Amino acid sequence: IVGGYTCGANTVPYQVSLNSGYHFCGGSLINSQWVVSAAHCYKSGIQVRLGEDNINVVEGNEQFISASKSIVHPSYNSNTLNNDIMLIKLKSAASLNSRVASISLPTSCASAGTQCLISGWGNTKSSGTSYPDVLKCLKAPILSDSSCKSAYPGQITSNMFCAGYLEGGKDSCQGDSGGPVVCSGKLQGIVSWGSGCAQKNKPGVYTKVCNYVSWIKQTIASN
Ligand SMILES: [Ca+2]
Repeated sequence: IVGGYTCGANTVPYQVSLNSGYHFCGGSLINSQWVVSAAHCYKSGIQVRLGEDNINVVEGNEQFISASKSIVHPSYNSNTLNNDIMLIKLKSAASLNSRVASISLPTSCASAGTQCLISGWGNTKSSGTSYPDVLKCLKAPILSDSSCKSAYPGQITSNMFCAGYLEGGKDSCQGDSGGPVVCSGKLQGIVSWGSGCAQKNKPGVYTKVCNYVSWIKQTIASN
Protein backbone atom coordinates (compact mmCIF):
# COMPACT_ATOMS: atom_id res chain seq x y z
CA ILE A 1 0.00 0.00 0.00
CA VAL A 2 1.38 3.40 -1.13
CA GLY A 3 0.14 6.49 0.67
CA GLY A 4 -1.94 4.60 3.22
CA TYR A 5 -1.84 4.32 6.98
CA THR A 6 -1.08 1.77 9.65
CA CYS A 7 -4.29 -0.20 10.12
CA GLY A 8 -3.82 -1.19 13.74
CA ALA A 9 -3.38 -4.71 15.08
CA ASN A 10 -6.24 -7.01 14.04
CA THR A 11 -8.47 -4.16 12.92
CA VAL A 12 -8.88 -5.99 9.58
CA PRO A 13 -9.80 -9.40 11.02
CA TYR A 14 -10.49 -11.11 7.66
CA GLN A 15 -7.10 -10.16 6.19
CA VAL A 16 -4.79 -13.15 5.82
CA SER A 17 -1.19 -13.51 4.70
CA LEU A 18 -0.30 -16.31 2.29
CA ASN A 19 3.07 -17.67 3.42
CA SER A 20 5.44 -20.07 1.61
CA GLY A 21 8.44 -19.37 3.87
CA TYR A 22 7.68 -15.63 3.51
CA HIS A 23 4.62 -13.49 2.82
CA PHE A 24 3.87 -13.35 -0.89
CA CYS A 25 0.16 -12.40 -1.19
CA GLY A 26 -2.90 -11.36 0.74
CA GLY A 27 -6.28 -13.03 0.94
CA SER A 28 -9.65 -12.74 2.67
CA LEU A 29 -11.21 -15.22 5.09
CA ILE A 30 -14.81 -15.82 3.92
CA ASN A 31 -15.67 -18.65 6.33
CA SER A 32 -13.84 -20.68 8.93
CA GLN A 33 -12.33 -23.00 6.31
CA TRP A 34 -12.00 -20.91 3.10
CA VAL A 35 -9.91 -17.98 1.85
CA VAL A 36 -10.41 -16.05 -1.38
CA SER A 37 -7.34 -14.62 -3.12
CA ALA A 38 -6.04 -13.81 -6.62
CA ALA A 39 -5.46 -16.63 -9.06
CA HIS A 40 -2.07 -15.10 -9.89
CA CYS A 41 -1.15 -15.82 -6.27
CA TYR A 42 -1.49 -19.58 -6.91
CA LYS A 43 1.25 -21.83 -5.58
CA SER A 44 1.47 -25.26 -4.00
CA GLY A 45 2.12 -26.07 -0.36
CA ILE A 46 1.42 -22.73 1.29
CA GLN A 47 0.41 -21.83 4.83
CA VAL A 48 -2.38 -19.37 5.53
CA ARG A 49 -1.57 -16.96 8.36
CA LEU A 50 -4.54 -15.46 10.20
CA GLY A 51 -4.64 -12.95 13.03
CA GLU A 52 -1.47 -11.24 11.75
CA ASP A 53 -0.36 -7.69 12.34
CA ASN A 54 3.44 -7.70 12.29
CA ILE A 55 4.19 -10.61 9.94
CA ASN A 56 7.75 -10.91 11.27
CA VAL A 57 6.93 -11.01 15.03
CA VAL A 58 4.76 -13.46 16.99
CA GLU A 59 2.32 -11.18 18.80
CA GLY A 60 -0.15 -13.70 20.20
CA ASN A 61 -3.23 -13.74 17.93
CA GLU A 62 -1.80 -15.72 15.01
CA GLN A 63 -3.40 -18.83 13.58
CA PHE A 64 -1.19 -20.71 11.09
CA ILE A 65 -3.08 -23.30 9.02
CA SER A 66 -1.77 -25.09 5.92
CA ALA A 67 -3.85 -25.12 2.73
CA SER A 68 -5.45 -28.41 1.77
CA LYS A 69 -6.62 -27.37 -1.68
CA SER A 70 -6.33 -24.50 -4.13
CA ILE A 71 -8.98 -23.86 -6.80
CA VAL A 72 -8.12 -21.34 -9.50
CA HIS A 73 -11.15 -19.99 -11.29
CA PRO A 74 -11.95 -22.23 -14.30
CA SER A 75 -11.64 -19.29 -16.71
CA TYR A 76 -8.54 -17.62 -15.25
CA ASN A 77 -6.32 -16.19 -17.99
CA SER A 78 -2.91 -15.18 -16.63
CA ASN A 79 -2.00 -13.18 -19.74
CA THR A 80 -4.98 -10.81 -19.36
CA LEU A 81 -5.65 -11.46 -15.64
CA ASN A 82 -9.32 -11.98 -16.56
CA ASN A 83 -10.99 -13.87 -13.68
CA ASP A 84 -8.07 -13.30 -11.28
CA ILE A 85 -9.69 -15.13 -8.37
CA MET A 86 -8.86 -18.31 -6.47
CA LEU A 87 -10.24 -20.20 -3.48
CA ILE A 88 -8.07 -21.79 -0.81
CA LYS A 89 -9.38 -24.40 1.62
CA LEU A 90 -7.72 -24.73 5.04
CA LYS A 91 -6.67 -28.09 6.48
CA SER A 92 -8.49 -27.21 9.72
CA ALA A 93 -11.07 -24.59 10.62
CA ALA A 94 -9.90 -21.26 11.95
CA SER A 95 -11.18 -20.26 15.38
CA LEU A 96 -13.34 -17.15 14.88
CA ASN A 97 -13.35 -14.23 17.42
CA SER A 98 -13.16 -10.43 17.09
CA ARG A 99 -9.57 -10.47 15.81
CA VAL A 100 -10.06 -13.35 13.31
CA ALA A 101 -13.35 -13.09 11.41
CA SER A 102 -14.77 -13.82 8.00
CA ILE A 103 -15.87 -11.05 5.61
CA SER A 104 -19.32 -11.25 4.04
CA LEU A 105 -19.67 -11.78 0.31
CA PRO A 106 -21.62 -9.06 -1.56
CA THR A 107 -25.27 -9.28 -2.48
CA SER A 108 -24.78 -6.62 -5.15
CA CYS A 109 -21.94 -4.83 -6.96
CA ALA A 110 -20.70 -1.59 -5.42
CA SER A 111 -20.94 1.55 -7.51
CA ALA A 112 -18.25 3.96 -8.54
CA GLY A 113 -17.85 6.58 -5.83
CA THR A 114 -18.28 4.09 -2.99
CA GLN A 115 -15.42 4.41 -0.50
CA CYS A 116 -13.66 1.13 0.29
CA LEU A 117 -10.94 -0.20 2.59
CA ILE A 118 -7.93 -1.78 0.86
CA SER A 119 -5.22 -3.47 2.93
CA GLY A 120 -2.04 -5.50 2.70
CA TRP A 121 1.64 -5.94 3.46
CA GLY A 122 2.83 -4.85 0.03
CA ASN A 123 5.30 -2.20 -1.07
CA THR A 124 4.77 1.30 0.36
CA LYS A 125 6.87 3.16 -2.24
CA SER A 126 5.94 4.07 -5.84
CA SER A 127 9.57 4.70 -6.91
CA GLY A 128 11.57 2.37 -4.74
CA THR A 129 10.93 -0.58 -2.46
CA SER A 130 10.05 -0.66 1.24
CA TYR A 131 8.01 -3.46 2.61
CA PRO A 132 6.18 -2.91 5.89
CA ASP A 133 5.96 -5.43 8.66
CA VAL A 134 2.59 -4.33 10.04
CA LEU A 135 -0.60 -4.24 8.01
CA LYS A 136 -1.23 -1.07 6.00
CA CYS A 137 -4.61 0.36 5.01
CA LEU A 138 -6.02 2.67 2.33
CA LYS A 139 -9.48 4.20 2.09
CA ALA A 140 -10.21 4.79 -1.57
CA PRO A 141 -13.17 5.12 -3.95
CA ILE A 142 -14.26 2.87 -6.76
CA LEU A 143 -13.67 4.70 -10.03
CA SER A 144 -16.07 4.80 -12.96
CA ASP A 145 -15.79 2.08 -15.58
CA SER A 146 -15.29 4.78 -18.21
CA SER A 147 -12.28 6.28 -16.43
CA CYS A 148 -11.00 2.75 -15.76
CA LYS A 149 -11.18 1.86 -19.46
CA SER A 150 -9.70 5.21 -20.51
CA ALA A 151 -6.77 4.66 -18.15
CA TYR A 152 -6.24 1.09 -19.42
CA PRO A 153 -7.45 0.85 -23.03
CA GLY A 154 -7.87 -2.70 -24.26
CA GLN A 155 -7.32 -4.28 -20.79
CA ILE A 156 -10.39 -3.83 -18.54
CA THR A 157 -12.91 -6.67 -18.68
CA SER A 158 -16.34 -6.84 -17.09
CA ASN A 159 -14.68 -8.85 -14.28
CA MET A 160 -12.50 -5.88 -13.25
CA PHE A 161 -12.99 -2.52 -11.64
CA CYS A 162 -10.66 0.38 -10.84
CA ALA A 163 -10.34 2.04 -7.47
CA GLY A 164 -8.10 4.74 -6.12
CA TYR A 165 -7.06 8.19 -7.31
CA LEU A 166 -6.41 9.21 -10.92
CA GLU A 167 -3.96 11.81 -9.61
CA GLY A 168 -1.79 9.00 -8.17
CA GLY A 169 -0.08 9.04 -4.81
CA LYS A 170 -2.30 6.45 -3.12
CA ASP A 171 -2.71 2.89 -4.36
CA SER A 172 -2.15 -0.75 -3.59
CA CYS A 173 1.08 -2.30 -4.86
CA GLN A 174 3.24 -5.43 -5.23
CA GLY A 175 2.73 -7.73 -2.24
CA ASP A 176 -0.86 -6.60 -1.70
CA SER A 177 -2.09 -8.93 -4.48
CA GLY A 178 -4.87 -11.27 -3.45
CA GLY A 179 -5.98 -9.04 -0.59
CA PRO A 180 -9.32 -7.39 0.08
CA VAL A 181 -11.24 -4.38 -1.11
CA VAL A 182 -14.11 -4.02 1.36
CA CYS A 183 -17.03 -1.64 0.78
CA SER A 184 -20.05 -1.16 3.06
CA GLY A 185 -18.96 -4.21 5.01
CA LYS A 186 -18.75 -6.61 2.04
CA LEU A 187 -15.88 -8.01 -0.03
CA GLN A 188 -16.14 -6.24 -3.37
CA GLY A 189 -12.66 -6.63 -4.81
CA ILE A 190 -9.42 -8.55 -4.85
CA VAL A 191 -6.12 -6.71 -5.35
CA SER A 192 -5.22 -7.81 -8.88
CA TRP A 193 -2.97 -5.55 -10.95
CA GLY A 194 -1.97 -2.12 -12.17
CA SER A 195 0.77 -0.33 -14.06
CA GLY A 196 3.36 0.55 -11.48
CA CYS A 197 1.87 1.87 -8.25
CA ALA A 198 0.29 5.19 -7.38
CA GLN A 199 1.08 6.56 -10.84
CA LYS A 200 -1.00 9.30 -12.42
CA ASN A 201 -3.88 7.91 -14.54
CA LYS A 202 -2.92 4.33 -13.62
CA PRO A 203 -5.21 3.42 -10.71
CA GLY A 204 -5.45 0.01 -9.11
CA VAL A 205 -7.36 -2.72 -10.96
CA TYR A 206 -9.42 -5.16 -8.87
CA THR A 207 -11.21 -8.46 -9.43
CA LYS A 208 -14.97 -7.78 -9.37
CA VAL A 209 -16.02 -10.18 -6.63
CA CYS A 210 -19.77 -9.71 -7.10
CA ASN A 211 -19.52 -11.55 -10.43
CA TYR A 212 -18.21 -14.66 -8.64
CA VAL A 213 -20.56 -15.18 -5.70
CA SER A 214 -22.45 -18.04 -7.36
CA TRP A 215 -19.18 -19.78 -8.25
CA ILE A 216 -17.73 -19.24 -4.75
CA LYS A 217 -20.84 -20.52 -2.99
CA GLN A 218 -21.27 -23.54 -5.26
CA THR A 219 -17.58 -24.38 -5.00
CA ILE A 220 -17.58 -24.15 -1.20
CA ALA A 221 -20.74 -26.29 -1.11
CA SER A 222 -19.03 -29.18 -2.96
CA ASN A 223 -15.45 -29.12 -1.69
CA1 LIG B 1 2.75 -11.89 13.73
